[PDB]
Amino acid sequence: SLMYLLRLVCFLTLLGVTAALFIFAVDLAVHGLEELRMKISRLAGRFAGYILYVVSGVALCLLSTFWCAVLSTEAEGSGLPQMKSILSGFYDKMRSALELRVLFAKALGLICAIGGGLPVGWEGPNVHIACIIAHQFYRLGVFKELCTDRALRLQTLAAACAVGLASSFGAPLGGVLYSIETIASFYLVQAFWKGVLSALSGAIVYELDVSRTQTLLYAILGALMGVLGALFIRCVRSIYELRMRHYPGTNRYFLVGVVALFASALQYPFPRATINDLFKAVTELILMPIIKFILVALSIGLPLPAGVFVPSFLIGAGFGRLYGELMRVVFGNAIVPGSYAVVGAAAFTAGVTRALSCAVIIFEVTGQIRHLVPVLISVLLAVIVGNAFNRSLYETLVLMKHLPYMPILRRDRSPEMTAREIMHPIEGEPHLFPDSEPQHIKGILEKFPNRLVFPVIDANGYLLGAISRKEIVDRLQHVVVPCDVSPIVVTSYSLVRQLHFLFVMLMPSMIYVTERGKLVGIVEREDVAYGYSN
Amino acid sequence: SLMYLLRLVCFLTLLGVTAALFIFAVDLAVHGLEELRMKISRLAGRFAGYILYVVSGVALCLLSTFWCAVLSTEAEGSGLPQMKSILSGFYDKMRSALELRVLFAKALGLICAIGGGLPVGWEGPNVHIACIIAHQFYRLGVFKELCTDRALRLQTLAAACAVGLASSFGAPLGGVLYSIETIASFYLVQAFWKGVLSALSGAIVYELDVSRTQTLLYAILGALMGVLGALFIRCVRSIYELRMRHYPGTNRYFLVGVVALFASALQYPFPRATINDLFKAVTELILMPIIKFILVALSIGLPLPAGVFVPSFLIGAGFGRLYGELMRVVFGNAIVPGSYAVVGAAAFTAGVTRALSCAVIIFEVTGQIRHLVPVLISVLLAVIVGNAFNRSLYETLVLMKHLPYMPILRRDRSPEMTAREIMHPIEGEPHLFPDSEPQHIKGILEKFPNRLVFPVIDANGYLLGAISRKEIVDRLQHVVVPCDVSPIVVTSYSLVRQLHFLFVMLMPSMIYVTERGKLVGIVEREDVAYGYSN
Ligand SMILES: [Cl-]
Ligand SMILES: [Cl-]
Ligand SMILES: [Cl-]
Ligand SMILES: [Cl-]
Repeated sequence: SLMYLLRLVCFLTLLGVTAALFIFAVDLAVHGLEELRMKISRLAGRFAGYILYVVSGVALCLLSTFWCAVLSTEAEGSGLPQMKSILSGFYDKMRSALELRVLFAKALGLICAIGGGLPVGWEGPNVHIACIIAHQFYRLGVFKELCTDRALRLQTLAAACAVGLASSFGAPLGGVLYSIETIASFYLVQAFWKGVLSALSGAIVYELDVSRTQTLLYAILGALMGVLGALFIRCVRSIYELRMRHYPGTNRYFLVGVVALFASALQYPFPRATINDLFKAVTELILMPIIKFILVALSIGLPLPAGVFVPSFLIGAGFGRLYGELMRVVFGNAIVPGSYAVVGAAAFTAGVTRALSCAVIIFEVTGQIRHLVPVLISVLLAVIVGNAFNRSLYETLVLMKHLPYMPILRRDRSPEMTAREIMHPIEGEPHLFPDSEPQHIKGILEKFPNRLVFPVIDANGYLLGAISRKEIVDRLQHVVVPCDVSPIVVTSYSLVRQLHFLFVMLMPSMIYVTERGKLVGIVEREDVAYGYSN
Repeated sequence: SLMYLLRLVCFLTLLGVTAALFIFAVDLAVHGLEELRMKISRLAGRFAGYILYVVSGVALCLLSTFWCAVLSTEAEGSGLPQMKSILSGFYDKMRSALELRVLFAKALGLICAIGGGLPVGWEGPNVHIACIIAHQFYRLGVFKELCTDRALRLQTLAAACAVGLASSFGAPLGGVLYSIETIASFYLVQAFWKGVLSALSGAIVYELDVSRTQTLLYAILGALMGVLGALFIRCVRSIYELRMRHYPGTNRYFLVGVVALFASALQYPFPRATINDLFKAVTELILMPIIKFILVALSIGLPLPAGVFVPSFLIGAGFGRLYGELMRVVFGNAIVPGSYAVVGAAAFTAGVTRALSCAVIIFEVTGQIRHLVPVLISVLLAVIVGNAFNRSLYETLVLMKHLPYMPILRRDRSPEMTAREIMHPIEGEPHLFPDSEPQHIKGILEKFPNRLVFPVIDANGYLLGAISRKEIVDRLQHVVVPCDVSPIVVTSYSLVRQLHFLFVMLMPSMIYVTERGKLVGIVEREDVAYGYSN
């Protein structure tokens, strides 16, 4: 009752601190690696001082993809998608991505990616870090139970996400709120205090405008921005999947290197610096966001650590400024172009991310929160509109990268299909009897290794359910039944539209199929969920 | 896929508008009924002018409890608790509370309760109203499906709650956020856009400070304030249940009338007026909150419409001023007593409510949001602290008023009890066979009216599951099987700690018990849930 609370409080505070502490050191290393890169250039002549900027830039992007390659390639990409996977009920399958060795390929990869001048964020990679740190704490005795308990692991790993995100924006509430909107499929309300706690912990560590209600024109920008967020997620997937289908098997540095070079040159006539400046209220700005629209969409498909929030913040603000200026003329001096860049930055990340929180994030960061209402409506419209065309950039990344993700159905399965159509016959799948002697049960045990549940039926087999390992292995250490596991059994005529639901809510690995009482078939979780596996 | 969205969008917008519109009329009717009451007094002499204030005050409190009595006594109390019940999976049981007649006893009762000078809020009653309005639209053809669909009814009735709350605070985000924290057990992330939409709609209708980081002392106030919130919920229940156990069956006006009179007198040496004043930073203030602490606790037990948010706002601010003054002297002029009243009002409502959102609500209302961090920590401590002693005032109210509420277990059932201990034997419960002729099935149908599912088994009965009414009644209109319903079946050794879970997540009315394959018993949802029913 109290040892319960103090255990949990201890964990979340020790997580939140060392999460926002680690991310501070990531940030600290990015601000140094950039200034090094700058010294190299200013020490040589002006002509060569420019090329030594580009050369150093490619080099650090090559070192970035190298870190992933030499340590853990599971550290490539955002990380949020890879996590959305785990919290979806595939912790047993994706447990590999949370290994300590992946923390290094993420945090070394990120420092070098942003260092080398890639148009690449840290929101994703950052959430990924926090989870691995939270997973390491799980290794201490006092905290091990926190992972064991299915329910308690969900809620804690979610707090890792919160502190991961909230540290990326330096906005504690903005963070936790964005967290529940994206990693979660559904959300246990209990966790909200656990996620806030772990976020404020890191805020304390890290402690060591006006938009007129001419809203109608803001909502018009909200609508358009949804359509542009749609196009963005559409671009990411299409630019990506034409590298896989066509020109496939291009390897690492030549790919990353071209984008690094191409980037440093495509930005010849041109981070948190630009933003605040468009937010100030005072040609060559038409190309700015359009170039970065393409450049970023391309870059997050790269085999290296890549977030998307701070980049999309720029792309929005830029479009918001182009709108805020094209409205400056049509409606008079009364229109302020600055406030349209604010609604712009918020609505576009809300187009691409689908997080209504981006409205709160822009407030918490530098925003004064004059009025949410205008910003909150245009952020919403962007979701409703972009929610029509596309799936969320994260969900699309899940498809795009082929990650087991419970809430999307297999491309090849109708919700009308009966469990019978997809179930795996019981004859080939392992099963146990009460009558089968100790001499028997050793057989299945070794011939089906890794099996944790054994379905137990009589002759003319009828349903029960015994464990494998805790009991059978320990009931063997003397030389059956009673059982200890209740499986979610389902009748053979129950269809996918309802198997899929049990998989998302109950989150099991297997569902038993009942035909007239007899155990006739198991349905794997791989049989319904859009799961890449591999 | 578009007719889907536009239907939903049309519903939420037409709900949100008319919800915040109806609540505006309630608010408008309270501001007049109070001014009438004031005219009556100032027309007579000064001596009598005071007694005519009290007499009018009692009268309107009597008329308040009368409205509930003469229309629908289901309109007594908060309403949120009554709703928390519905959204918990008891919509079929508590449907009566959403009847149109109950909207009148709610909104008339409330106008007269606050008019008569009761220390009584509108947050609860207000959420109740919005649901009944939402429920009425449900009757229109285009919207009826929105209620039919189990999942889509949840999400929309949740949006009623959001626009209900958000309007009660005039803080859209604060409202929807407080909503997910309290009505919901878990929360489908989909709804968040539906709730925001329905809230901003009513915001558009309704459109027609500094806390230093001396936070340590704010956290010490957060700690204490949780303990006071605990005592507050402890008081509500104990003052209530001593009226039921002792002096039981006291009826209506004498009860309501004594509290009306007693109140108007107990406040002899003393709403949104006081608040802003303590928030301004510039004996007889020690008694103020303590009197109202008792007075309010007592009043929300009364048989009439009674919210608790705005009253608790006062009680906190008061205690926060008492603290902010006792800190004024101990730490010097550098301490500002005003900002401690703000953290005070937020932390105490966060004590009683357990909503971390009160932090955001205080910001959104008049708050400028200088920094959340100090306020957001103290609001969280208050929850972690009061979360130790007590259950949330709403959950405690659910116990206190004996309402079916899925997530609390029956007072008399251990999670260790096997489903076999609690299951109802299948012989006494209705069942069907494939062999039983049309002459047979007419029997069960009429002798067990109101039955919707019929468990279907063979001779030596083995599990399947047929509907009752859609099929059997229509398959009778010609003079069996195949089945059309899949029931959540569970083995006889599966225990309550896991029946209870299935009831909360899957939200079914019944669970079938499997003993060696044979259907041996039904477990009603009334067998596990702490459900008073009646
Ligand atoms: Cl990715
Ligand atoms: Cl970022
Ligand atoms: Cl109540
Ligand atoms: Cl209120």
